[PDB]
Amino acid sequence: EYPTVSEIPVGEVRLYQIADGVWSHIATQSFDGAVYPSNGLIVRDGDELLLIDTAWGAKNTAALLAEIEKQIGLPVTRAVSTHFHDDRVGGVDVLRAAGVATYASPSTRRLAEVEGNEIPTHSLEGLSSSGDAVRFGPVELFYPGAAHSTDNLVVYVPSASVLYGGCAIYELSRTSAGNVADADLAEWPTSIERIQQHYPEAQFVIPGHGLPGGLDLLKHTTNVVKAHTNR
Ligand SMILES: CCCCCc1sc(N)nc1C(=O)O
Ligand SMILES: [Zn+2]
Ligand SMILES: [Zn+2]
Repeated sequence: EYPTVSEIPVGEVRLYQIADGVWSHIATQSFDGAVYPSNGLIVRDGDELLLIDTAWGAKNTAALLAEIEKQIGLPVTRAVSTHFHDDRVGGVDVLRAAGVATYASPSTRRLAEVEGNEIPTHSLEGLSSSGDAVRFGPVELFYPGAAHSTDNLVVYVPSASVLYGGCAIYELSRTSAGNVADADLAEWPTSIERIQQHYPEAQFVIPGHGLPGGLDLLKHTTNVVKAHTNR
């Protein structure tokens, strides 16, 4: 069963196998007086691993590398952060120190530098416009336009029909927004629709926080974003 927030002490990381060569990583951390779970992705890349997003901070990300080495045993050689917040780049220095080459779009790297957060080393090109898609080893990166943030990317694993929505996609059980301080509540339902248009074949959808589901998470997220807007 997928691990839930109360089952992961802060400082520990779980790995969950979604498909052959595709895992999520689950960590926990505090934000604004409560502890929350957070998801990332791991994708087999030949004899190497591609990491999508940190485990939300340095200590969690060090434990992420430790669990990978113990359960999977292949090196993490590249990481992509899907937007500029600490649940996505917090830990990038640990990854750098351990030998991982880190990547994000130029906007993300600048919005993170601006904001005092850690900065991925390398700029992803070809994603500066809503609708853009680029290949990056075993995955596709896709910019849907602004949503949870203006820079947020989603990630698709063709091999497996896995869509990783990051923090632009909410889990089913979530009925209220926040954090929306950096969101575009205007563009957000549209960006969700662009995602629906590009990956209608998606069998597995991973939100940035919470339990995986199907493409129904896209419709559900739109409702929540709009319900917050009309209130
Ligand atoms: C649906 C979010 C639940 C809690 C709020 C938080 S905490 C964190 N690191 N990210 C978020 C986010 O909204 O993406
Ligand atoms: Zn965020
Ligand atoms: Zn988040």
